[PDB]
Amino acid sequence: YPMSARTLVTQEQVWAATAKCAKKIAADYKDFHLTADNPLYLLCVLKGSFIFTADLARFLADEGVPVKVEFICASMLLDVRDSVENRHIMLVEDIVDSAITLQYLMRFMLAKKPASLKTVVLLDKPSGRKVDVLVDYPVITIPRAFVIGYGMDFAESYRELRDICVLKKE
Amino acid sequence: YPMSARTLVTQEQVWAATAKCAKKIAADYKDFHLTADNPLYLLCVLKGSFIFTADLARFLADEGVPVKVEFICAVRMLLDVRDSVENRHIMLVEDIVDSAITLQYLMRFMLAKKPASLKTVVLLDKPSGRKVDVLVDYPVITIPRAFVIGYGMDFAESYRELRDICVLKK
Ligand SMILES: Nc1nc2c(ncn2[C@@H]2O[C@H](COP(=O)(O)O)[C@@H](O)[C@H]2O)c(=O)[nH]1
Ligand SMILES: Nc1nc2c(ncn2[C@@H]2O[C@H](COP(=O)(O)O)[C@@H](O)[C@H]2O)c(=O)[nH]1
Repeated sequence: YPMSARTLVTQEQVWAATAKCAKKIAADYKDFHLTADNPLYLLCVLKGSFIFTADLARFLADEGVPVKVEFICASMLLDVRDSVENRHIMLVEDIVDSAITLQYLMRFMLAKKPASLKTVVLLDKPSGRKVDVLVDYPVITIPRAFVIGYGMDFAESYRELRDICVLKKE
Repeated sequence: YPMSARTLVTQEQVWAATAKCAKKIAADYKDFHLTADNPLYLLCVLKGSFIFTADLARFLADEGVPVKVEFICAVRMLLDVRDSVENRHIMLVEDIVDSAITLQYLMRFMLAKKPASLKTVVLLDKPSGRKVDVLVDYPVITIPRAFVIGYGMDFAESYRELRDICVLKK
């Protein structure tokens, strides 16, 4: 990958951590009795979370967790199509840094009165925090650095790369 | 994988056919000398094509085809995307084309914005359903008009998470 100073996490490693996190989710939701009529709603935060969402959805299928998928866009612009009142919802994020974005989305989904709200994030950068939020499922915790790949971009480019890379200094 | 479904195509087989299509796309666009600044734009038609887009994007990366990604949900989010495609190379990405009313509607809408080029890639083409005449440039798989679920496609919003493409019987 020519623009990458270094591979931070390979595709294989992202998949192995996401599979384990999917088994955790399943275990945490077992007492909720989820079915097709009362599923886990994955709320995909566009653009960057689209790859993680596609792959996490399939790992959750491996664990028998029934899902429905919604697409949201703030940086609102695209809201849920399905009512999520009385539903179990999960915000799906690629990367959280200051958490200002996530905090807004959380507050905003909460006032739709869902049964529960949880957050899953592929890459958490907790040393970046400017506000205080609950990240229920931070799959991988990493230091501050600007990353690209696996849905995350630099100036709209590089979302297609399979591995997560730290962008070359320029 | 619900009781009323049968496997049409497995995840592995979708992946092999898409890798091959990505190779053909890379050869087709070779003389356009695509770069990060002048890339192939994938216009993901939500919701059903989200997984196909996440996977195809990564097969395009394997081929060195630089991409950028946009999402269509078919006023304001459609308008936005349309307003930025002038003299860009765009590819509409669809799960299934049947009557082609949808695809035609989306093609005309994008063409009005005058892209440098427009092509369409379609995971499952159902040419026997056609009500209008459109060019489908990259039909990955061709099928009769069955009802399909899985691999990002739903019934009543369920089953998008399944890894394989299944058909539901009558
Ligand atoms: N591509 C990329 N995006 C980042 C990175 N760190 C933060 N983000 C994105 O930047 C935005 C701001 O994040 P926030 O400060 O609110 O947590 C979010 O859309 C987030 O996903 C990064 O390292 N790489
Ligand atoms: N889930 C699912 N959607 C279908 C199927 N057949 C057509 N569609 C829906 O209808 C759209 C295409 O319709 P058209 O306008 O071409 O007749 C597809 O993008 C898809 O959303 C199918 O077998 N399964």
